Amino acid sequence: MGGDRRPITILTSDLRGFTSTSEGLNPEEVVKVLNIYFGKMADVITHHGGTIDEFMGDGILVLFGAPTSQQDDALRAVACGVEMQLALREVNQQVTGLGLQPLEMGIGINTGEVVVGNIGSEKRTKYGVVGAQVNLTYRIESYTTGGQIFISSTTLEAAGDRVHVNGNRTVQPKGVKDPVVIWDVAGVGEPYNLSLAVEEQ
Amino acid sequence: MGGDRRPITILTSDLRGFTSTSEGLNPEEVVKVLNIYFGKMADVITHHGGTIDEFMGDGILVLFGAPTSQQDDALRAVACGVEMQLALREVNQQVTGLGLQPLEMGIGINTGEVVVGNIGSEKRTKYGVVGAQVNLTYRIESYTTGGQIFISSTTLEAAGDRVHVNGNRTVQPKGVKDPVVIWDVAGVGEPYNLSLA
Repeated sequence: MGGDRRPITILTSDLRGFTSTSEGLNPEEVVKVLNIYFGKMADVITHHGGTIDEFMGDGILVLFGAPTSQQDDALRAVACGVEMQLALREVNQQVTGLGLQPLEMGIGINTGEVVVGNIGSEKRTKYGVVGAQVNLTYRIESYTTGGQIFISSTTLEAAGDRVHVNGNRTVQPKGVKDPVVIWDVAGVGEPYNLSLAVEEQ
Repeated sequence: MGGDRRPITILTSDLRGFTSTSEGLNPEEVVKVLNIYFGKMADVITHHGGTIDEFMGDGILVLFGAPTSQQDDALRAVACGVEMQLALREVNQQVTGLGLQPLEMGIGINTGEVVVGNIGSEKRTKYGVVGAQVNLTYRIESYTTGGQIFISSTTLEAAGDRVHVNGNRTVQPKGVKDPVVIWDVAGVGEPYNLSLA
């Protein structure tokens, strides 16, 4: 980029304890499960116009607002989060019939000012993101258990009331100045109508 | 489509306090500083046969043992760490020559079995390393302050006597049940003869 500081919405996912239990698997099985997961997530991210910034062991870092931004960056991110979780049921049917146990995934989303641009060397430049707001997203993701999406207050305000919420948690990770409230996502309303649990008729 | 489980030495570095300091810089300055630092670190790493796995907003993952191994990767990893700290003095001449605060860097090194393989998308897939022992090296490094290299004892045992150590510390990082002993590296002996203070 050469360097810009701007509001974006950052999403990060991780596979709640797959690090640990992968130690039991043959190396081809670890790689296969991970490719099935990554391939499937990459489909949902792309459908929602996110930028896969990086694949990090069993984690994914995604940007909405960089290289290009829109008015609904935060909405698209939340909708992407919910559909990522729902796409995991599918990957879990496959992983499960490979004879392996299902994956569980946690997701954190934060919206804020970050530095974006091309970071790296000669033979290896990387489109990168730097700042406190990046780290806070990882930290938010950390409170999550399997199947959950936690989002900060700035992502909820930025996304709007089409984001449906079960409730909040107030946290303060190591070296954070004041507590942050994070929001437990249930689903997104019109025009997405994506839900983690079905509204029972 | 798959890969291999094998013992490798993994090195990770971090620009201590930089995320926080970057929040005061102009964005052209943040990118330039990263690029000066990565440019030179990549030089040092390449000179030592390290494989650069990833670059992060203030960070490097390096591997000694993937996709090519040999038995004293571990000493060469520690030597590389020592040269990285020393090379930071040149990046700082340029960084401070722009009137900008000097970087400090911490580094963690660990030796263990990981899974390595080709991983990610159906399209632009990178070379990846997975396992607890990757995460351990990031834990090890989180205890570092500017100018300091911390190594696991498996790394010190693989590398041997030519790693000179300032002293020991035993930590219990969360998640992992047993405490790891970590070593404060002062320098390395023949043939590198590189020292940190």
